[PDB]
Amino acid sequence: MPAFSWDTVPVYLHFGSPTKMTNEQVQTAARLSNFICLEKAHGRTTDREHPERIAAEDAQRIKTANPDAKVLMYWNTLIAWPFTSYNSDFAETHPENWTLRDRSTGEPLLKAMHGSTPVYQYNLLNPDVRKWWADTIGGAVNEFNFDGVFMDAVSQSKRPLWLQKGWGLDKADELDAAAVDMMRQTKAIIGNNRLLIYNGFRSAAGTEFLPYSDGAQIEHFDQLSSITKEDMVAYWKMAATAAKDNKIVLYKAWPDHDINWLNRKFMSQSPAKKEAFAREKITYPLACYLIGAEENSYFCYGWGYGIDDGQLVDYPEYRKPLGAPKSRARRTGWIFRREFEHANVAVDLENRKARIQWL
Repeated sequence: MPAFSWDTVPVYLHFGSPTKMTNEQVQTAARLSNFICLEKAHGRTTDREHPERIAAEDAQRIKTANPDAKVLMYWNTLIAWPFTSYNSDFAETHPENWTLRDRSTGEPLLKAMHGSTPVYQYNLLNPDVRKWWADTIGGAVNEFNFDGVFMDAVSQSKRPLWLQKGWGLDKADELDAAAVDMMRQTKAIIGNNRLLIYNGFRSAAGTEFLPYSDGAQIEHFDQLSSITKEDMVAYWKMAATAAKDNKIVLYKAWPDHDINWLNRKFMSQSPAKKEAFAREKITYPLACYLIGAEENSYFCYGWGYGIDDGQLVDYPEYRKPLGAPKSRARRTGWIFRREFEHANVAVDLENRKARIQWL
């Protein structure tokens, strides 16, 4: 478990840089956070053959600057992102039944094309694939001395199109059992001194995987598919349930609805303008996180997952004294309030207004 403290807002970072990080980037990440994940294509420009080695070197540099930092390696439940050497030419260098394929034609069902390189998807119903998956990421975690795995896309195998065209319409529950088997085999390799965090809670997955893992991410915290006050309350409920089991919950927050790396109008503004916007809009998502925050929960804030997408910004809210919560949040209508040793928090979910009173 990462060192957790209520002294200030617990910050989680989740980003990737195509090039090996600069000394300044490493230093900035290390002072902001004790809990970091490097993304799927980190270092792909610096070492296109073995970018996992660049992620490893940058993880070690971060921990040289912050010995308390835990750094997770990215790995995807379903998608063989062809960035690391492990997934290069995946469908071509393994048996036909290791790849997800159209049941009528036998041609691979792809997540995407990266340039001219196909992005294949694993046949999660093949036990040899599940073993290889756990052996591969577990081996990499141990070899490079990462502190755990960020297990992405735990439920994306159940997308209707893959069930109709690939798995068979009757496989959804078997796919859940496949994911569970994958986490169990991975935990057996990376151990209980390391972390398995899966993505994640979605108001199409929930807490059902927590018995086999160490925590989960809320990727759409007030964003995309989950943008209502009812979705917020549901996430707080899942997070409180997770906290009872001593599990980690990572909140990926966003400046406002539609403010993300896919919004072209926003992403075209100057870096100075984007940061100023994000600085001014952190109060509402941060307040929402504080309403439901429990021990071992973390806050991640930005408009994207690139290293320049707002996560390495020094937000003043991260250095003000917070202190332990005095009680769980209380509710009056759609107004939630909570007291911390050094702050009072209030959010109006119906009107999307919030106030953090720093004492």
